[PDB]
Amino acid sequence: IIIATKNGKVRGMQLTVFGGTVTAFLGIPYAQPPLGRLRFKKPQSLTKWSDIWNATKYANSCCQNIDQSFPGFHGSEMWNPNTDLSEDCLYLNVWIPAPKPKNATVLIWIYGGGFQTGTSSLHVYDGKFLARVERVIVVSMNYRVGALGFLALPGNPEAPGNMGLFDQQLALQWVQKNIAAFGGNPKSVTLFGESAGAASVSLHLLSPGSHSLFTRAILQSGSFNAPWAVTSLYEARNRTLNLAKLTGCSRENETEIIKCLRNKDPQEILLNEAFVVPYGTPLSVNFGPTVDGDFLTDMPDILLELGQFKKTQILVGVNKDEGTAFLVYGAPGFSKDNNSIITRKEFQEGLKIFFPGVSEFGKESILFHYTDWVDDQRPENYREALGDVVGDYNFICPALEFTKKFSEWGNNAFFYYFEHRSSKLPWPEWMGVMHGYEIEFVFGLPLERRDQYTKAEEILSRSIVKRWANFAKYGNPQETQNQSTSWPVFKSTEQKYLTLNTESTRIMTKLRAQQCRFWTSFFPKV
Ligand SMILES: *[C@@H]1O[C@H](CO[C@@H]2O[C@@H](C)[C@@H](O)[C@@H](O)[C@@H]2O)[C@@H](O[C@@H]2O[C@H](CO)[C@@H](O)[C@H](O)[C@H]2NC(C)=O)[C@H](O)[C@H]1NC(C)=O
Ligand SMILES: CCCCN[C@@H](Cc1c[nH]c2ccccc12)C(=O)NCCCC1CCCCCC1
Ligand SMILES: *[C@@H]1O[C@H](CO)[C@@H](O[C@@H]2O[C@H](CO)[C@@H](O)[C@H](O)[C@H]2NC(C)=O)[C@H](O)[C@H]1NC(C)=O
Ligand SMILES: *[C@@H]1O[C@H](CO[C@@H]2O[C@@H](C)[C@@H](O)[C@@H](O)[C@@H]2O)[C@@H](O)[C@H](O)[C@H]1NC(C)=O
Ligand SMILES: *[C@@H]1O[C@H](CO)[C@@H](O)[C@H](O)[C@H]1NC(C)=O
Ligand SMILES: *[C@@H]1O[C@H](CO)[C@@H](O)[C@H](O)[C@H]1NC(C)=O
Ligand SMILES: *[C@@H]1O[C@H](CO)[C@@H](O)[C@H](O)[C@H]1NC(C)=O
Repeated sequence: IIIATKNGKVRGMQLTVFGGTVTAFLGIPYAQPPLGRLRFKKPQSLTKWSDIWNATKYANSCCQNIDQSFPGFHGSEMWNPNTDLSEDCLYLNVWIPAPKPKNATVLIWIYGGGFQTGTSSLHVYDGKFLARVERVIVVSMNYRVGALGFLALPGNPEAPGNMGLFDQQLALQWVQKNIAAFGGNPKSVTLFGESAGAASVSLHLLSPGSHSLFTRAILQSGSFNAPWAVTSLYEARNRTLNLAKLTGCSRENETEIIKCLRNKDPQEILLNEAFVVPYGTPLSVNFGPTVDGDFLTDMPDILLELGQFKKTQILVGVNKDEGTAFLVYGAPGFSKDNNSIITRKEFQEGLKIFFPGVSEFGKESILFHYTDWVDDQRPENYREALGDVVGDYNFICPALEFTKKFSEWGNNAFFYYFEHRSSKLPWPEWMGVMHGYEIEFVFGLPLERRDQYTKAEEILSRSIVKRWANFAKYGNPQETQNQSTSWPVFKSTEQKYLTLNTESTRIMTKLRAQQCRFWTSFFPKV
């Protein structure tokens, strides 16, 4: 229960899971805390320690703004940090099976949160279930988000950008140098992550400095080519400058601006973070990944287009109702507390809220493609169209387009379509299979019979956990034993994908074909 790592000894605790035992090491540091002179700069390597580090409770989450749009509502506070915020937050967790394995496949979790929110300590990211049931090692890390994590004055190492991504990269390095001690195979490592986490995994596939730190990759409702995932260098400047005047730190020696930003208090930096976007949307990414010339050598859509990425297998997928969650954070006429029937005019105003800097014609073109009903009199028509608009634009079509382009360079790719709504889901029914609500199935939570998941859900989670582990171990997401529908590879020709649900696992072709031609060919032009 003590492990000797490159930098010192760490003590963990033993857990009782499913009449078995999993060893957890919660909150191992992987970098010098980025305080003081180090705020905004790349993570610096951790140097030796004395004693036995006591890795028995989750560490501090990184500084971030909390979602207080629904106080006391579990559906949204389940995503708020469940641990003290602090700039001193660069820590990671390890869950190894007991008895200690010998050469276990490592699964590495990167959480989402629009690059502004997130912590590895959330209940639905607990890795003990996967360690128990599939005997993989599970690793998750905290990385700097928002301005502390992605503030950029490009080239200037005082705030170069992509620091949070470099946090992640530094944890991957740590698994490379230390996981064998824990019983893990450094040579068999799968990144997986969700939303902004998944966009992070995709960018690790492009970033040469990560190519040797993992082998395979899983992307859950996310990819770098999503319209929210990369901040432009034009915008990155506009936004750190807007933070400078907002804290009365405007200068002209650009370095003296950063030094001034280093004497502000985290919450005063947290505070003015919100208003840097001229017109915000529920999908706004105030401070995000930039083309920094260090982590990202070029605009990523071009690296993808030109085959410049790690050649390996990918598992990619999205949920049926990605877009609904965001409607109740700004869309007029919407609420988690009713069925949110809106009218044609409320829909049009909702586009103004989701596509603010977009021409009158572009918004008219969105309405035209999504409002040609079978059925004019259906009252939910506009309500469902605006959910689909946001979901297809922000998640589904980019995940599909990433998967085509990646597979066109010869690697195996597997696409799923999660369409089960969780029986415990706290948001209303009209919101459907929401953004984020497959994580708990991936992580094995329905396997706890003691927490009110239907039996169908238990089996579904059990099959998903198997398929995910078989992808991690063997590059092939099959469940080979219980006579399950085979999961075909995704090719740019066929475009076969696998649906995931409790009734029927079907193989279908060309998800959202007509919707995605609009988004990824026509719409980028207006
Ligand atoms: C569904 O609810 C929305 C919004 O919820 C209401 O907002 C509060 C102000 C209060 O009235 C609560 O009971 C609700 O939760 C309704 O949107 C409101 O609708 C009318 C006009 O459409 C008006 O009171 C407000 O302008 C709207 N809300 C705004 C501007 O935020 C909507 O009407 C409800 N629809 C159905 C079918 O129940
Ligand atoms: C000026 C406002 C900034 C909005 N910054 C987003 C962060 C974010 C979380 N995720 C994302 C995915 C893509 C792009 C951005 C984000 C924010 O806070 N949006 C509010 C809605 C958050 C939802 C609702 C709860 C459950 C569903 C998932 C998260
Ligand atoms: C870039 O950010 C600048 C601030 O540096 C924004 O300028 C403001 O824009 C809004 C309206 O769009 C107003 O508050 C003011 O008219 C602008 N302020 C100043 C000082 O000019 C600007 O909007 C952003 N650039 C865009 C949107 O193209
Ligand atoms: C680190 O942990 C040591 C071992 O803790 C022992 O076991 C745990 C489960 C508790 O029951 C604790 O009270 C036991 O002593 C401690 O002895 C030691 O003081 C700790 N040191 C630091 C610096 O945290
Ligand atoms: C673990 O497996 C790798 C190949 O994936 C092998 O090279 C390595 O020597 C093994 N290490 C063990 C069994 O300790
Ligand atoms: C101020 O800018 C100059 C170049 O414009 C640079 O040499 C100097 O380092 C900056 N100030 C500080 C304190 O570094
Ligand atoms: C296969 O089926 C059995 C029940 O017959 C079930 O208990 C087991 O968990 C299933 N395995 C997987 C990997 O789904």
